[PDB]
Amino acid sequence: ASRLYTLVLVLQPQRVLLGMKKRGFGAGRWNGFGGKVQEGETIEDGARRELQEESGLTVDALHKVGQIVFEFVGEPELMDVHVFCTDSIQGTPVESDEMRPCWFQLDQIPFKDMWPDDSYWFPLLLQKKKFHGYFKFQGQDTILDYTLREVDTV
Ligand SMILES: O=C1N=CCC(SCc2ccccc2Cl)=N1
Repeated sequence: ASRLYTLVLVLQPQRVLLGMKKRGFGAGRWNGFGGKVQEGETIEDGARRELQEESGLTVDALHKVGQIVFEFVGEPELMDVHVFCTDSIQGTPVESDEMRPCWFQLDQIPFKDMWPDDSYWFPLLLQKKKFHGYFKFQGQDTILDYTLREVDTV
């Protein structure tokens, strides 16, 4: 019914790393780094792997910060996205054919050029809160309905 994905935010005291996706689903928007979890891999190992594939960065400990389920009306599969944060990385962000990473000051997060749900949950992430969300979309621009609640255990 739902397929596992990961999303990783590199969030430091004064800045966050986002990646401008160049191709495929969400192309043209800034977001964290993530993708599909593989056969035989834990969700956390998938999150670590996707961060390196998409940003060139190495993370050790990842912290669970959220779960968000996406529904696209007309599409059978739900995306079950496991969201993680880290403040501690190694390497320099690398630009590839798939992704252009840029640091942003926290008061300059480019919400108009991000998926619209991010305006709801990113501010929770900035204040070190944890959350469970559901967003029902029509196409990629319209939130038909949503729920979002803070939790103590992701
Ligand atoms: O921020 C949002 N808002 C709605 C949909 C999405 S899907 C983009 C994505 C791609 C691969 C893995 C995880 C994610 Cl979140 N992201």
